[PDB]
Amino acid sequence: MKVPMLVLDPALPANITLKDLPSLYPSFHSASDIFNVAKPKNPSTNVSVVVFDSTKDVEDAHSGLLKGNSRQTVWRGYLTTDKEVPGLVLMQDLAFLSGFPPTFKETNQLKTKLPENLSSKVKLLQLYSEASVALLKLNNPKDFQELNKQTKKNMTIDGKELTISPAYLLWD
Repeated sequence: MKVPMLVLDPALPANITLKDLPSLYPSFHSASDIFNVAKPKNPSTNVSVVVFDSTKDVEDAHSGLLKGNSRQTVWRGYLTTDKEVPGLVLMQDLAFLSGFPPTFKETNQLKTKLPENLSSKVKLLQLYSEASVALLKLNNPKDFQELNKQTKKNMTIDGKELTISPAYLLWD
């Protein structure tokens, strides 16, 4: 699998939303979501990440910065579900979820019915409206590393258990 995102090396401050994004980021105007994060290997630097509809707006959005210089950086990133890429590595703040029932066709629904172990220092920002797979963002990978290899009953919705799926990081 793989999904169209861009990765950059900014720092937006805490105050900016989707509505103050295009204030300084004209070619990134087409997103519907944005999240502040650490850099994966330098916690002395914040960065941020974005979500776009498809390749069709992404390719052009990236093409924004192509005038030999910028105040910004762009890199590649492609999340996948498959353990079928050479060079793959586990994530550092990011996951999926599976196994929930079809009674779940909105984010707001599951937002407050995910179980404690996967509803502690985390958020949804990527669920299918019609298909049955979700992504996740976490903030405490300290314990995610332990959850990732847990071995007991803890998740339930409508009396039916679930699990979490793996996630891996691919740059180009």
